Amino acid sequence: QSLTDQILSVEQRYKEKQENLIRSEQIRREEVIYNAEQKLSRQMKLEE
Repeated sequence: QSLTDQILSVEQRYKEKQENLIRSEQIRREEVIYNAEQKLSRQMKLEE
């Protein structure tokens, strides 16, 4: 029963390293996209 409690605890710890992974991937794709949107702003250089 303790092992079950261990097991669940560790499973939650495994999720943490994987939340870090999901956020790493999700945040990163958006970061690339809104680096791409810098060209919206270069096309604002156009306004300039």
